[PDB]
Amino acid sequence: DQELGKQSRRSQDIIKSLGFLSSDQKDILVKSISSSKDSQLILKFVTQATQLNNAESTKAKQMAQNDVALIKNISPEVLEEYKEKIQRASTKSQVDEFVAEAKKVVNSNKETLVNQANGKKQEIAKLENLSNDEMLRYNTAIDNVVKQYNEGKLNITAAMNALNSIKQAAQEVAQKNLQKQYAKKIERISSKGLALSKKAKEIYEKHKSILPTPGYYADSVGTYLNRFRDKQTFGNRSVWTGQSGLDEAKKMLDEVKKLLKELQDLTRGTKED
Repeated sequence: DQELGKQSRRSQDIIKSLGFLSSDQKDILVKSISSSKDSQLILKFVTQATQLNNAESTKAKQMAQNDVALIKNISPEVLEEYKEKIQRASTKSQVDEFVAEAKKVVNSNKETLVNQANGKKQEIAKLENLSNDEMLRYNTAIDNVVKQYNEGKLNITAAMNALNSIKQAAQEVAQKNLQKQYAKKIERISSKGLALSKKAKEIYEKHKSILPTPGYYADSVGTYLNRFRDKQTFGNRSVWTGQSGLDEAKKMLDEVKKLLKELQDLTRGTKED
């Protein structure tokens, strides 16, 4: 008698805890247990209740798994992630939240990917030393990444890395193209300097008698002559390249100008000897 008192209160609590019965289903079974005079019948109620919990648990999970499969443009990876989370769920409310969380992830992910790709389209666009043809080729490349993603040929991680890989390659070509544009600017400046250098050598060789300490001016003239020919500042230093070289070549031009000017002022008016 007093067993029931304990046994019935147990069995009712077993019912209330099952994760997949609805409220209406619980109430019918809870009521039947609390009305029974036998402990053996109370067992049969707890049995068919778990049997129904299992039935509704299958129906619930399976459905949800097919629900998320119909999120359109679902990444194969994300589908598997949530199909599996759902399968492991304890209750119906968790199963619901998972189908919620799925959609939020599938749009967060595509919203993210789409923002990064656009952000890179722009940063590539501001690389001033890309050919127009080279700029189309990488904007197109980006688009192909977002397409293969939509077609689930890439996960989100794969696709973020391809955007980075394309951005890095667009930089390394930006610079190869900048070094070529520097190099060309350098030879322009180092040609003016060579023509000025030849002017100063002619000046020197025709009025050196007139010069204070002419051996200094011979060495100077000679130094700048070789520099602009070699495009090195010293004999065992690098050739002028990139923007350290252009500054250095711009530095040397304005030095030989001063030198030329100086020779011009030391010889002014005197005649050729």
